[PDB]
Amino acid sequence: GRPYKLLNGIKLGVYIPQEWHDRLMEIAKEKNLTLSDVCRLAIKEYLDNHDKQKK
Amino acid sequence: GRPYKLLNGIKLGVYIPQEWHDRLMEIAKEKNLTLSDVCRLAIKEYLDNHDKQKK
Repeated sequence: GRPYKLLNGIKLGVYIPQEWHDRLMEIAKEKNLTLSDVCRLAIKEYLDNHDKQKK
Repeated sequence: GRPYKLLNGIKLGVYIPQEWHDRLMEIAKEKNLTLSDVCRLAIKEYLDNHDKQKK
């Protein structure tokens, strides 16, 4: 079931500075999220911010 | 040299829908980047639009 399309989860390997992982995860504890979630949330607002059409 | 800390590179795996893989990676062709880069870069964007300490 759901072999393709409706999986909506593909893997990307990111590498960021120590101080980046550090502060992001700190805020992530406040939000009960992981930095991975925040990164995902980042491009989400990145799209909405850099494009107002949102197709 | 640079045993720890000063390697400044931690490994984080993010998981996002193929919807974003379609749009973002196509832009990633034009920009010659990976979505991993874009997600990270969007965090710096996410920070700057919310917080103006720019830390």
